Amino acid sequence: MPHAFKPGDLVFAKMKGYPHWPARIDDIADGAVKPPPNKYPIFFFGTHETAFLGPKDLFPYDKSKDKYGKPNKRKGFNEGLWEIQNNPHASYS
Ligand SMILES: Cc1cc([C@@H]2CCCN2S(C)(=O)=O)no1
Repeated sequence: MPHAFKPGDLVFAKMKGYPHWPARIDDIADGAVKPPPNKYPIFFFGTHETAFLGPKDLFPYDKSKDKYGKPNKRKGFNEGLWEIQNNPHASYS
């Protein structure tokens, strides 16, 4: 049975106006800015951008990859597909 989301989990994350996007739940470094309540820090592969999202916009990657893991015209998306498949827990800083 599913647990709550935790740092390191792999997802497709949905933002308004963008396709479901390969991403991970990030940790928060000591001294770093914390997300709002009920929000997680999402790192988006390919773009390497961070936004704060709740579970309604988070699709676990294993279940969802057949549907959402296909190339997209959008900037950074196909780099992002490589990262989530090949080195999803690397430093991209
Ligand atoms: C992670 C992380 C944060 C830091 C900074 C700089 C030195 C002390 N800290 S802090 C202000 O206590 O977060 N080092 O590693």
